[PDB]
Amino acid sequence: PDGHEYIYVDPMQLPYDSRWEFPRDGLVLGRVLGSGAFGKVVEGTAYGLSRSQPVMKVAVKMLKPTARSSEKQALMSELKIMTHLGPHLNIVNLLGACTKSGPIYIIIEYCFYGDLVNYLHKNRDSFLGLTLLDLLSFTYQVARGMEFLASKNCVHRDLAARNVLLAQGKIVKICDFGLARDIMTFLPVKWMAPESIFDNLYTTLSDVWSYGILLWEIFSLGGTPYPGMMVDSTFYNKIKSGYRMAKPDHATSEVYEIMVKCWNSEPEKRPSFYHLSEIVENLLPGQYKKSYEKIHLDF
Ligand SMILES: CCN[C@@](C)(c1ccc(F)cc1)c1cnc(N2CCN(c3ncnn4cc(-c5cnn(C)c5)cc34)CC2)nc1
Repeated sequence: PDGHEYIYVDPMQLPYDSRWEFPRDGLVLGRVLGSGAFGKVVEGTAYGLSRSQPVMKVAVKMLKPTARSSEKQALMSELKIMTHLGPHLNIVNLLGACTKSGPIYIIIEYCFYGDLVNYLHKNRDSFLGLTLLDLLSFTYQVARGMEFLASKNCVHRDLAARNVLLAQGKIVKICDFGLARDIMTFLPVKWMAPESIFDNLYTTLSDVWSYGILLWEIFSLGGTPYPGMMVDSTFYNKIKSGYRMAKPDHATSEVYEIMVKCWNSEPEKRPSFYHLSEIVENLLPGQYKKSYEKIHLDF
């Protein structure tokens, strides 16, 4: 800090804009989309949330009655981050919330095709329909969305294929900001950088490590990272020594080269999400680049 005049703007301290508030009785709760020990996401129908769509399908993140304060305070914090983030094409964007007079409801875009893990398991036989160019489009859009998070000093801390969703028009959207921290329990260690596991250090650079693991998931068509390996003292010794995963079945040399850079042991030698977007842009048609900025512009 150059002087006392220059303050860090903490999103937790910022007031809640009531333009996000949506009446609880304009919301119909439908089938479960995801579930946990003390929380769940359900499908919903929102009446009067959008002028363009007076009756529009959405998804609703909510806690179970089993939840007990610790998860309740965090769900409120997850809402503060999403309100201060602003919108982006490749983020499941916040639509509204039910914060008054009862449990917290977070209302987000519904994504037609679901998570990338199950989406690729379905389309395995289609692969050799779903092409390799599709996987590169998924790879590129995640890099743009993480570039957006990093530009807002937002560390996702749980980037993976399960938290990447596919919406209408094959538009990739990153979801689940429950672990998201503004820079300065049970953990997804197989997606975590060594300095995260060992030194509790989470940066945008440790997201890049997780981006590498996500890349492996995509080009293994939904495979389990480090398959057959239990996470134990020997696993931590291999990760720390320098063990990496072998190239998956369908990735090219250029694509495996990206994972290798993402898994560099020195966090500062890993590439930026800006440079990662530039690299993947080469590996795609030029029609794609103009086709993306037109979608990004209209949004
Ligand atoms: C820490 C995380 N733990 C929790 C358990 C959590 C929850 C609430 C809490 F209060 C606390 C914790 C969690 C679990 N699961 C999600 N997911 C799932 C749902 N997913 C979707 N979002 C929007 N649309 N959408 C469409 C589909 C779909 C699927 N099949 N088909 C054809 C379509 C799936 C989605 C986004 C998020 N999130 C959170």
